[PDB]
Amino acid sequence: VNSFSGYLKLTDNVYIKNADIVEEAKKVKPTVVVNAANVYLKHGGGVAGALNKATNNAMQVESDDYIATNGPLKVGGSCVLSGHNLAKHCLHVVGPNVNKGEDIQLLKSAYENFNQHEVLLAPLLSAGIFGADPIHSLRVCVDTVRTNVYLAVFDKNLYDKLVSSFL
Ligand SMILES: O=C(Nc1ccc(C(=O)N[C@@H]2c3cccc(O)c3C[C@@H]2C(=O)O)cc1)NC1CC1
Repeated sequence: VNSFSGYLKLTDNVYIKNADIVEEAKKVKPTVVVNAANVYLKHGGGVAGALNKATNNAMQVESDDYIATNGPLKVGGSCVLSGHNLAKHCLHVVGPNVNKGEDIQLLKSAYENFNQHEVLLAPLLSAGIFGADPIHSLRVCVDTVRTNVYLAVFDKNLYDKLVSSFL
């Protein structure tokens, strides 16, 4: 039993809720919150900009030190950093950005990072300003992630479309 409340169960291991991932992170304090990162960990907008704002820019400061030491991530890759005031850890995962021409097949590789964590609060990878179809992203999530994932979908209309179209 965990403290995530009000989720609809999609499969054995995937749950979904119309929620602001920032507010959900502040209330649950999960072990892992997933960020929709880019390879430079420049948290300007979308989920990343919101999570970073909620940390008063501490996420960005930590991220800049990480990049200065290690260089950029790979598209499809990830790193574990602090969750600051939102979670124990933040798993920064880089899904492909369609608005940069990146290969959508890398979306499965991106979701594979979730399997290294038993439970996660996460957004749909490559959705929103990353330009992928969120229905496709949800399908890849369900078919790739085997650990327990709680998906927060900010947009109520997108949320009900995701639920109503889910196979
Ligand atoms: O600002 C915040 N939270 C905040 C939370 C999420 C986002 C964001 O970009 N969401 C994206 C979106 C939007 C529309 C359609 C989509 O497919 C997606 C994918 C992605 C998602 O929903 O996961 C932005 C901001 N909180 C403080 C109090 C105001």
